[PDB]
Amino acid sequence: FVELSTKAKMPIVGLGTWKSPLGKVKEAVKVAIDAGYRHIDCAYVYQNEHEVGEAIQEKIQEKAVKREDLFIVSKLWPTFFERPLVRKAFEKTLKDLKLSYLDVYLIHWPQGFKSGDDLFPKDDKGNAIGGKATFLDAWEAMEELVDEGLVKALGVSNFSHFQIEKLLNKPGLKYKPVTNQVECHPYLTQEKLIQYCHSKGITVTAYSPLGSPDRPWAKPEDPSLLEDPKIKEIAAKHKKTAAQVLIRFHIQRNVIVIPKSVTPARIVENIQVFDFKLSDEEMATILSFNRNWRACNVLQSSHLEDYPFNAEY
Ligand SMILES: NC(=O)c1ccc[n+]([C@@H]2O[C@H](COP(=O)([O-])OP(=O)(O)OC[C@H]3O[C@@H](n4cnc5c(N)ncnc54)[C@H](OP(=O)(O)O)[C@@H]3O)[C@@H](O)[C@H]2O)c1
Ligand SMILES: C[C@@]12CCC[C@@H]1[C@@H]1C[C@H](O)C3=C[C@@H](O)CC[C@]3(C)[C@H]1CC2
Repeated sequence: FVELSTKAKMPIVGLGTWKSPLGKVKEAVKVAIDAGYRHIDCAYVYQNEHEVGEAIQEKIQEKAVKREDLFIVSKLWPTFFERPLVRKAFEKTLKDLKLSYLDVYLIHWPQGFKSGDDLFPKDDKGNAIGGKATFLDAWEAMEELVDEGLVKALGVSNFSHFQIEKLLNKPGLKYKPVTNQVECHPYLTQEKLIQYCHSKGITVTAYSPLGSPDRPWAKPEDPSLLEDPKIKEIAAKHKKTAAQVLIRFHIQRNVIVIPKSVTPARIVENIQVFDFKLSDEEMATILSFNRNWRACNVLQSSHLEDYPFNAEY
């Protein structure tokens, strides 16, 4: 755990659930809990939260864990920023998860998108279609949720310092963002954005810590952290896997990390990261692999407002 401005305890390692398929995700979450995971990262857009919910309700009753020891996170999709929709999204998420409250609710992407069914609505240009409500509007609706004891804190994802500044400077702000969940690994180090978020008492949660291989768009030329020779060199030095090393890198930097898996053996491997330490040389070396490479760069909505990736941090 990394303590939040809330004086609350987010576990430093959690299980990611994007692309975890129906039928394998329940068991993945069950295994996760037995192996000691308590933080689980979820999203409405993942279309598997109900199955994640089944896993949690079981272990709960089964007495393998207590709900206050769990830390469950979900996100709000940009096509749902309009106030009545923020609440419909949330209730679906909450109900699927079979929870009475979320520990953190995040805005998934900063730019609001045209409402409807297309999760990614575009023009016959391929470009995305903006909507009426902004993320500020969404935050207001989200703030209501914390007042009712249904969410315990709020956070953002895929926000640049600019978006965070815009949010912290909002009139009437009732609730501050606890974390900024972004892509982070040795190819995308994120030094400035982390510096910035820490200087504001906002934690950083690193997504795609392993390089997201299984992302659909993966091209074979694309860099590959899991088979990086120099990463595997350092892993071997510690009788550990490359995945282990990639995960531990964040922890040593005070950054929360959430690797994804539905393979039981790997789910277990990915948390045996509290029994070894990378040296200073090893961090410095791994830090110097930065390439400003992003595995999740599919949206490309540079034309719309508040596009996070164009900025330096
Ligand atoms: N806020 C956001 O926008 C956002 C974006 C992206 C991701 N995320 C979150 O962060 C998590 C990040 O992961 P990702 O799925 O995007 O990428 P990732 O964790 O970096 O990659 C997952 C891949 O690694 C494989 N894998 C897992 N553990 C392994 C190990 N020990 N050895 C070898 N291979 C291993 C998995 O395969 P198996 O599953 O088959 O084991 C899966 O194919 C997500 O699941 C999601 O919860 C959030
Ligand atoms: C094609 C979609 C529409 C359905 C969801 C798809 C993916 C889902 C993914 O979680 C994601 C997260 C954020 O980094 C935003 C970008 C992607 C890559 C996203 C692009 C749009």
